[PDB]
Amino acid sequence: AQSVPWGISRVQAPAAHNRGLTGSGVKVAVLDTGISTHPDLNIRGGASFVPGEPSTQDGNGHGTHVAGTIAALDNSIGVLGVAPSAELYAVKVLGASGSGAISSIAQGLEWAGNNGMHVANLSLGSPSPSATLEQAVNSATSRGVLVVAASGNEGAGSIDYPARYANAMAVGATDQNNNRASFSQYGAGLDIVAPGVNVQSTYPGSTYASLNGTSMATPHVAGAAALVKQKNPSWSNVQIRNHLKNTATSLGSTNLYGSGLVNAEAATR
Ligand SMILES: [Ca+2]
Ligand SMILES: [Ca+2]
Repeated sequence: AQSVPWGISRVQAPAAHNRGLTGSGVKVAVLDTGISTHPDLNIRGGASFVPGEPSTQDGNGHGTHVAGTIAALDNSIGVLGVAPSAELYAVKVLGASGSGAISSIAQGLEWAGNNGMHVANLSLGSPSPSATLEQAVNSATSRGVLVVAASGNEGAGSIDYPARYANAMAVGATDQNNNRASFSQYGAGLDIVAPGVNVQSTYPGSTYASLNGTSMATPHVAGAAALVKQKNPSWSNVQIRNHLKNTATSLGSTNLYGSGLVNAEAATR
């Protein structure tokens, strides 16, 4: 039996799926700890920029979880992604430990822009700026990639890099009450929010686990971007990003929530 995680329902993905929008033909790169082979995922390709982990398989669990929020297959098992038909690429930029070097992250973005990815999911971030990272974000953006990044989990009124950068779409986390999750970073540069508490998704060992974080929020938005891209094949990264913000549900202060809660039903109308 397949279940629909609360976050998926919250952003109204099923509403879009019922119009025939599933992210078909949209390439989405997950820059994380890898993506493990799993019955509820369809992994098309990828690369590893982590020396010592040549494989794209996930030794952490984070990348697998993020991947399932975007594209867990619509079938009779497991869960359901926001864009269950999206073409998923495992881009390993973090090791099993869940940490990585900036250069691996920049190489992953370069890779995304060189392989014609439409969306890059970066559920990672640092409080410090990086010239190398910035340049990578900007290069992937002028290559047509929509870069989506987590705002950070420190609960402070400033957001992490790369989410803070103008060309990155910064995502914060909401709870079941449509309030900002206590850990969700907010402030200047925040674009939008999505569910980030108790998020059930795919996990290594062919199972399912529930996590919390802005890392869980991010994929909801990467998935919503694929739905819009499928509907509007001619739109650029920028047009998609503005549309998502334009159709978000206002939740209160823009300092805390940016545009509001992503809404895939409204964005695919
Ligand atoms: Ca499934
Ligand atoms: Ca931003």
